[PDB]
Amino acid sequence: QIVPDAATCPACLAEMNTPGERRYRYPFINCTHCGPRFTIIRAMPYDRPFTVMAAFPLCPACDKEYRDPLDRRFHAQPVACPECGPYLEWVSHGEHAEQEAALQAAIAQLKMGNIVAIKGIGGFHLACDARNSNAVATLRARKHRPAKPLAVMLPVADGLPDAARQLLTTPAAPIVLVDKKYVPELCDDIAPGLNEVGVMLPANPLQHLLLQELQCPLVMTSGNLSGKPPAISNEQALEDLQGIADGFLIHNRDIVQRMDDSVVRESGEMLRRSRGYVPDALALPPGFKNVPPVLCLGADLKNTFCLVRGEQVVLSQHLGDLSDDGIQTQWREALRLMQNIYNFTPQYVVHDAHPGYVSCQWASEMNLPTQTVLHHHAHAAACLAEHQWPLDGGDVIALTLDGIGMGENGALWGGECLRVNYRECEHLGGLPAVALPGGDLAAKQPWRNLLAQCLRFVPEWQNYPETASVAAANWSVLARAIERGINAPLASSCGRLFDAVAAALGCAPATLSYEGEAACALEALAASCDGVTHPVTMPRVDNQLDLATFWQQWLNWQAPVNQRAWAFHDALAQGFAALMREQATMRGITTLVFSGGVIHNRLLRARLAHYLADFTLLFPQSLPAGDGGLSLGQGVIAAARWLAGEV
Ligand SMILES: NC(=O)OP(=O)(O)OC[C@H]1O[C@@H](n2cnc3c(N)ncnc32)[C@H](O)[C@@H]1O
Ligand SMILES: [Mg+2]
Ligand SMILES: [Zn+2]
Ligand SMILES: [Zn+2]
Ligand SMILES: [Zn+2]
Repeated sequence: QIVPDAATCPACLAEMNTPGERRYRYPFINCTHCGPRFTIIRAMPYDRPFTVMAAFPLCPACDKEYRDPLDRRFHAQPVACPECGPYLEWVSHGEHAEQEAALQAAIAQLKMGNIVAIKGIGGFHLACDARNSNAVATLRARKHRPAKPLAVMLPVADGLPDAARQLLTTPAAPIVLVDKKYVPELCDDIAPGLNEVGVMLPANPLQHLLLQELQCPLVMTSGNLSGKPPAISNEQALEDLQGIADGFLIHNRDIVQRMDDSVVRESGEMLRRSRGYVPDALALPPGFKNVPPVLCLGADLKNTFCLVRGEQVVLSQHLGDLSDDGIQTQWREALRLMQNIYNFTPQYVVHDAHPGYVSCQWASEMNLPTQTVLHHHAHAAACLAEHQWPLDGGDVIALTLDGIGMGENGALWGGECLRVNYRECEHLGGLPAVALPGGDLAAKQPWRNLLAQCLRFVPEWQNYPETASVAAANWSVLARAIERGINAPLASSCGRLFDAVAAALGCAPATLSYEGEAACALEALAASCDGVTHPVTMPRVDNQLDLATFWQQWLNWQAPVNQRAWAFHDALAQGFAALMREQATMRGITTLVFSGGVIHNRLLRARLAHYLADFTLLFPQSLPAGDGGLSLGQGVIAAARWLAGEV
């Protein structure tokens, strides 16, 4: 029974700070209670000969500790000291150092405002002084990441709320999203236009040495290139990061598994589940038992896979976007080790109903019986699973809010009201389906969605100040592609509705640099408002929200932009609450489920919980609301159809 990778413990930290200890200032100190696990194992059993540490025979001082039953390092599989262990190496445009001098060159570079690649437990990070405006602009410029927020490493948790401090200091040592007023020391280019910052504490010996020296916050972001899987070997770091890093702090212990930092909110809500949680298994809900081995391929974005057997499920670490160049290698190594750890051999494969997905191509290469699950059915089921809804617990009404998933009959869904149990998904209503002009471009340029909404719902849209940039363009070639159905598929996407509103308000750049950027900006804007009396609504017309009425009231209700953003969330929540109410009540349903990437929105949650106080409300918490949780939903639906003896 192997455990997730564990933050360095107090006792090892104390040993590493104590002059005259053999392991004094040694960056690879670990013991039976802490250190790398999943990231250093080649095969089972967990035993030094089958880890990355086979290469380093123990000196005798270490071997006496590893073998002594009453010793903290008894069978510490990756134990070492300066005599027999891995050592640090510094590489900078010509220059070379090792061990302690390697550490000092990295610190001197960080102190002068340079960017250093640092080798971690499960990848490589890029670091620099988080208070240094020039360093941070340079890092963003070199990595072409003009907006996306950067995680920051702090030396200690002092001054953070209690609930943050308590999460930050667990073995898992996650990034924890914290209000940015707690951390005034960070320059303004850390999370521009957002309200929260991701902070973490040192969790490995090398990070402790660095932060003990620097006594200041450090950007500590992933060592990759957009479109590329993160490097896990020295030469792939050297190759990948040379345009970016001014120097490299690497070492000669191999990483064999990609393992990103995990990311939670202070409230405990999981956004990314990797380092420190993988590979822990999860109990399935009551009634699921004797389930055959099922491999669930998850989603094409923010991918995780899932192994289902017996009365448990095991989720992989975050593996990213599956359409990326060589991401299949890492996926496949995670799958090998996971199957070796649990002695797992799949009898069935489950994957998404979208036939253009990479994951559905991989699934047909496996010579197993395969089955398909609707994207939004799976969202809803991951959420019921996580709240321990019983196999036979009854129907719920689900609100599934996201970007785009394939729905029934080739339709693109993302704002749906559903009747849901673990076997069935009936679509009840939701947003109107509205063109995505330019297909994939619709997610990158919010103004296209504003245009598609205006064309369908706003008479004389050209006359509103909020449509000015749109109207000054020759939008009418795009309007004709839309009429004729040329790369302008219909989608009831709630994510594309956020984008239309954000473009109307002008709160995002015209072209976006990351998925969801316009929606986060809109939500960060709405959250500075404490609530307003306003006349904006989204009425119900048969079983869909009436956006003609919404845009007419919204475009004609002048108010500060935060109050306009707040009013949008409120009308949307209210409008969905009215739909879910009619559907639940007239069927005798008393429990409501919410899932999909948009449900990560705090204001929209708070608003829906406000309108739906007459119901039991079920929201994601220990698993991501979005695509990170989808493999689990696939799993419980396949298990449930199986348990019912479905052919
Ligand atoms: N190539 C690539 O994907 O970059 P990456 O994955 O290293 O991005 C950092 C991750 O930390 C999270 N994160 C960090 N700071 C955040 C903030 N202020 N608000 C929301 N999410 C944040 C967020 O989920 C984000 O994906
Ligand atoms: Mg503070
Ligand atoms: Zn320890
Ligand atoms: Zn030794
Ligand atoms: Zn989704």
